[PDB]
Amino acid sequence: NYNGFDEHTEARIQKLARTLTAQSMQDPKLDPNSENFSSAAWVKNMAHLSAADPDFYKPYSLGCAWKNLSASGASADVAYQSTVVNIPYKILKSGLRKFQTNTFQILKPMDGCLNPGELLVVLGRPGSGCTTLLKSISSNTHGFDLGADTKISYSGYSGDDIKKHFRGEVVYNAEADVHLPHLTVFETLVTVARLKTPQNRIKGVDRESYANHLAEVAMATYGLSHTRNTKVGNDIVRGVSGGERKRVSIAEVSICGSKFQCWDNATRGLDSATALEFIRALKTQADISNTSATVAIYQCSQDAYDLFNKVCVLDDGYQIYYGPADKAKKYFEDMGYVCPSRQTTADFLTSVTSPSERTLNKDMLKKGIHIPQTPKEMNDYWVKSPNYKELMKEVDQRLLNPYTVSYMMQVKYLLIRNMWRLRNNIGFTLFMILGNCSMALILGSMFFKIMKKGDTSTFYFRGSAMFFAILFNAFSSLLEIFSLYEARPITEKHRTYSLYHPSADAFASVLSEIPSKLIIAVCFNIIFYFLVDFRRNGGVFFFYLLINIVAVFSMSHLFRCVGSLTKTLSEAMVPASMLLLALSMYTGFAIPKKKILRWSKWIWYINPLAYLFESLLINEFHGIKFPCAEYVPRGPAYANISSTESVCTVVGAVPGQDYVLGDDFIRGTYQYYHKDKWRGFGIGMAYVVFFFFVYLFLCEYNEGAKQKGEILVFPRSIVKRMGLSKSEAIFHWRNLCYEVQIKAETRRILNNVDGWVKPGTLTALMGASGAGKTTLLDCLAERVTMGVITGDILVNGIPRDKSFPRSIGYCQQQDLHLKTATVRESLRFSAYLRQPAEVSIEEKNRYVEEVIKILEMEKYADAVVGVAGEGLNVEQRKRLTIGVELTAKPKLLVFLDEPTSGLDSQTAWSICQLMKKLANHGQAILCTIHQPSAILMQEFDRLLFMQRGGKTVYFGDLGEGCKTMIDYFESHGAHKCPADANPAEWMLEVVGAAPGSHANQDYYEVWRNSEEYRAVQSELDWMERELPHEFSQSIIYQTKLVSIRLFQQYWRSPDYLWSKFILTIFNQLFIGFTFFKAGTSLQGLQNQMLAVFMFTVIFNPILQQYLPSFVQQRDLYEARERPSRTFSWISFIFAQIFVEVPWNILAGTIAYFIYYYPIGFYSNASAAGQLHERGALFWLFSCAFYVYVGSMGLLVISFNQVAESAANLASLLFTMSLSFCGVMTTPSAMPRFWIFMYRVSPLTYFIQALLAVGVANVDVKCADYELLEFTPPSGMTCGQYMEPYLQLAKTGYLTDENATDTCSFCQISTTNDYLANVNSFYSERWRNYGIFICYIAFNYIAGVFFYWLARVP
Ligand SMILES: CCNc1cc2oc3c/c(=[NH+]/CC)c(C)cc-3c(-c3ccccc3C(=O)OCC)c2cc1C
Ligand SMILES: Nc1ncnc2c1ncn2[C@@H]1O[C@H](COP(=O)(O)OP(=O)(O)OP(=O)(O)O)[C@@H](O)[C@H]1O
Ligand SMILES: Nc1ncnc2c1ncn2[C@@H]1O[C@H](COP(=O)(O)OP(=O)(O)O)[C@@H](O)[C@H]1O
Repeated sequence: NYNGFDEHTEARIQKLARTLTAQSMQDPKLDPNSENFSSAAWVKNMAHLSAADPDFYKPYSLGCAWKNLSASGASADVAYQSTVVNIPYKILKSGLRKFQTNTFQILKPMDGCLNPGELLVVLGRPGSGCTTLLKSISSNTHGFDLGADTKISYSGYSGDDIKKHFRGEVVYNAEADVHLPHLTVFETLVTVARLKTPQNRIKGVDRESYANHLAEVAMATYGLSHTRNTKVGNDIVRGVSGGERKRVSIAEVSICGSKFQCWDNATRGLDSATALEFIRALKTQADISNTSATVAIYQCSQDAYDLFNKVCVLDDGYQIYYGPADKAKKYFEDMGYVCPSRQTTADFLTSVTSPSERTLNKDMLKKGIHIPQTPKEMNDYWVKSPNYKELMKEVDQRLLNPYTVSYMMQVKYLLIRNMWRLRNNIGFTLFMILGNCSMALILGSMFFKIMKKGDTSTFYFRGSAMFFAILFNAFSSLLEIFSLYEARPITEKHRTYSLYHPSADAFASVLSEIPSKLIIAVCFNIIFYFLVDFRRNGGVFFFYLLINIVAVFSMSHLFRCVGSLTKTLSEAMVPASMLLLALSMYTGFAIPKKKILRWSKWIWYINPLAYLFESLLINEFHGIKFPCAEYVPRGPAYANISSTESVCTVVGAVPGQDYVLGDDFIRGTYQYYHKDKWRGFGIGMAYVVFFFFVYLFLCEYNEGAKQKGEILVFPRSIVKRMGLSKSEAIFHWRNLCYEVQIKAETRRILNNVDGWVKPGTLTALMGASGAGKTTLLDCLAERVTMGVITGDILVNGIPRDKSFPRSIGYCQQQDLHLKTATVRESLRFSAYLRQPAEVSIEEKNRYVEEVIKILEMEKYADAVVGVAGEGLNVEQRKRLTIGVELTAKPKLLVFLDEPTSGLDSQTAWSICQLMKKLANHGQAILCTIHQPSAILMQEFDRLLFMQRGGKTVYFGDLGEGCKTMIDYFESHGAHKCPADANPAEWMLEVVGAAPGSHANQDYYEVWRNSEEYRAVQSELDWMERELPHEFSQSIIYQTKLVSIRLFQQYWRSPDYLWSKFILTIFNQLFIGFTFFKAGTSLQGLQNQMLAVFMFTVIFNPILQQYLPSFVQQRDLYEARERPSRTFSWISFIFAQIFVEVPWNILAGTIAYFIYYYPIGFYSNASAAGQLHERGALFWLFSCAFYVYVGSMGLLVISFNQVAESAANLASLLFTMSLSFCGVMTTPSAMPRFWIFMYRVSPLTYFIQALLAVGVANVDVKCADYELLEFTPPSGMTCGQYMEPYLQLAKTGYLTDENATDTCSFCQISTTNDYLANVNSFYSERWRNYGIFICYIAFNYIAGVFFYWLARVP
């Protein structure tokens, strides 16, 4: 707990000062080693000496003073919802509107002043202009225009002046907790301290020592010393508590020396005590650093409100009161309103703007005095009031009258921060190193055998192995983008106040990866170059390693540039995928430099991997003579021969040689010359430097964040034009208990709890944070699974049956709804599945209308749920959550879990009024409540109060003004409740659960021996004696509804489907037109094989695009639809399959149409008289491949919790299948060990059948450079000479059978014989299609089974 400079922090800071001065040694008000030393004086001295630099003309304090302040923004006229068939027109129309308006007055003219050292609380309802005010007075007016008449003076500096120079002296913080999760608090603060040390003006203490001291003083000042070595953490990574996480942000901004601050949503997610601690830390900062801060907060506690000097009250953008906080209540009570005795002043000030909550002073109405009731009237009254006159006197007088450390020091400190990040998340990096090591091991094992012999038979495999090496080194840096994106928001924060250049952060990020990149390169290349058995000369190996280093750095920088240009990784997925495809395909192995068409030769020329692969091949092949493997004239008939009458069967061969000079081979096949060896290094370094500079430039300037108004979406079909059943049984539980084995052997969470809820009564379930409130709801609702429950939970005196979980309604704290659905659609979806089967759908529609009317959401019934930022706000989402359960016609109860938590006071009161209205209708509502205000407590009929450990302390009708509860407690020793104390908080103090932990006695035992307890027992006995199909719809109907909703999600998810289809179109079109009519040359055939190979590499991105949709569906299901018994997991998974398949089939059809024909497989099929059959079968394979990618995505996500891990697993399996599919290395060339992997991978059968269909049953046309030349023996034509050989190796054709001086030979006559070498056959095509479909079926079935295992309980 934090108490804002109690003597403990003073002693801690005195110890720190003694340590600093003693370390240096190795006026009496300030000498730590003496008496009279004052810790406040010490911190104040440091804060002054931080801003006392002779070169700095910054102020010692800033205080804003504005008048006429008015802001406005372009009206956000509600716009229709984006859908796959509508987003193109939407983009076109938006582009036209930008190519070629009304306004909304966000804030009407306001005035105010805030001297240094003061704290201002801005009070207003949501949408009242609080955030806009904080952005205006902090000069963050991006997204809206500021009035032409506004005047803002920061103690003399115009807002323009602080924007130009002193930015960071005025700081606006939307959320406090934006931190690197994996740094400890001390590291997070020491990096900031280092970046702020005035590097020229410290003597006697080393700069690291001073930075450490300043970080420790910041921690002690804000009560964080106990978290020195704790990880800062996150909502998903364990670390310091939320309050400590926000006080870390306060300490950080304190170190950075901002003199003016704003905190828009400071206390979001904090309970009363923790929010008070945060405000107290802010007050301590104001006292010490003399900063002025402004906080916009809801549910402001009276204790917290006591700390603010000034208050600002808004409603509809009008200012109603500005001035001292303690005068606000009296000012409004003079206005004509009255504060209920127990109402905290902040709630009074905020409610005075809410007509259904205010209370007009009846006396002042009898006098006929007008009491303003609408915001304009209140603002006019304030303008008239003497408070405004006095405020303007103060304002008018005040309107009458870049980085601390050099660039390289910023780089150094940010690099150290990055290394700390790595050494705290080191597990990921270790798995990362091991992944590359293992992939190198596997690939090298795959090439080990064939490469070993070294004959000319290994040329294609040398090419393929070097292609793998260059790819797996160049792209082994791409998973640093995760860290890049994670760091970007904190870089933006640290830019909002001048701490370092964003270029310094980018440069630190680049330099921090060098260790990992070098280690990966060394390990991978050492393992690979040895297994693959490239040249063992040391110099060539080191040149190879150098080229790989240049490749990895080049790609790292190129894709950092892309990452910098996108909001998230998902948005970069598409262009990054295009870049990967272009670079990998045009590296010079898939299609040699000779065969690249004129339309895309420039791609080779600008591709760095092309030049680097050139250098690698020149290095590998240059100057080495590979002994010839096999000759054309061959066999016993050719035992005796002259050397020149034979030739080696490879490109660079010359007749009569026993070897082929690898340089000749590469010159013939790729046209790389030894003179170009060092071109690769030069171009690679040129690219590396250029893209490094462009990365710095982009990170320096292209960033920002813009404000936009909350909007409702109202799908286009709407924009074209634009009775609740009573509870019937009494639910009572007796002697309830619950134990779980997790934290301790037989640990009780509930202890003999008992009670009941009757129809038409709203029951409050209260307790401290924890205390088994939600646990009691989960047990009563039979929503809990683990542990053992004991005791009675009876309905109408009878044990709850198997229909009970359906008969009740349970509104969870988290309002989770399918974002793409609409409010009306969501309610109708809930009604259809859960209401009794025999109810006609028109009646379900009418009941949904009744429910919509009751919740008074009719004005936005058609809106899209969306998300927090766009769509329904918190109140609307809560109302939708309640409606969804009301539409299930819960026969028995309605369980609510903290409906009023996370809301403001006025929205909370609105929700409580809705709950009481429902109870009046007849509903039996049991709802957990947290820190309710005394006014809300007047709504609940009964109160079940539970002490820590699930130990009931009270259960009774709290009656009027909580008098019954107060009386029960006071009669039993509790100290009298003050007439102005909140009964909820007071009772929480009586039992000792609230801080100040001590109780006059164990009140659990007082209850157990109370008279109320025996009365409850008698009533429970009478309830015991008053006693006189797991799913509603069948599985087929549930599947129908769920699949329809999932379709409506794909539709209306234009980003996903358009990314999928544009990626398909671009990738496959690029493949098809890179190999445009490749022809049937010997190289053309393997080029087409590699084209079919590249057709498959689209797998990863289109799987990763799909996974988020499944995760979005699955979260909603498992979190609300499953416990509610809305539908069975069977329907969920069948919908996931049935909806994903059709879109994959459509994408496959598009891919076929744009790939099969451009590349020319159609002409090959036509030449064979098989156009229709082969075209149809290729279309079937494309559709099957896309369906298979979908099925693999489903399989991997069926048990992986997060999408990233599922994507990684799918990528690894696809990599194995692709590597061992038998084209990068033929099956007979693999080690006998890997034949299982070759046989099992689906891509063997896919690729073999696809290539067979593409190029089977036609003739080969060997180009000039491919023909084999040799001289026929004396006195016989080549026609006669080659006949003996030609009859045994029964294929091949001489270009001239009657030549006698020399003849050219083609060793493949027809493409079928070539395909036989690749092991692909035409007669197998249909069997392969069947096998591939079997793979899809197994993927889907295994996915279903693994979802059943992993996820179903
Ligand atoms: C848009 C970028 N696309 C991708 C880039 C990737 O780069 C990777 C770089 C790596 N090096 C460290 C940074 C490591 C270890 C794995 C990587 C994977 C990967 C992860 C798991 C299994 C296989 C692979 C994989 O295929 O890796 C091929 C290099 C990976 C995956 C995708 C989709
Ligand atoms: N360009 C714009 N920028 C900001 N708000 C706008 C704009 N156009 C219209 N508005 C509307 O003006 C109102 C201003 O309220 P604002 O959000 O600033 O205060 P608030 O809602 O109390 O702040 P917070 O959202 O942090 O609680 C909002 O309802 C918003 O929808
Ligand atoms: N592993 C666990 N899983 C679920 N609940 C647990 C576990 N360990 C302890 N608990 C119990 O969960 C309770 C916290 O939930 P609860 O108090 O119902 O939430 P809330 O107070 O927000 O309604 C604690 O009382 C604690 O005894």
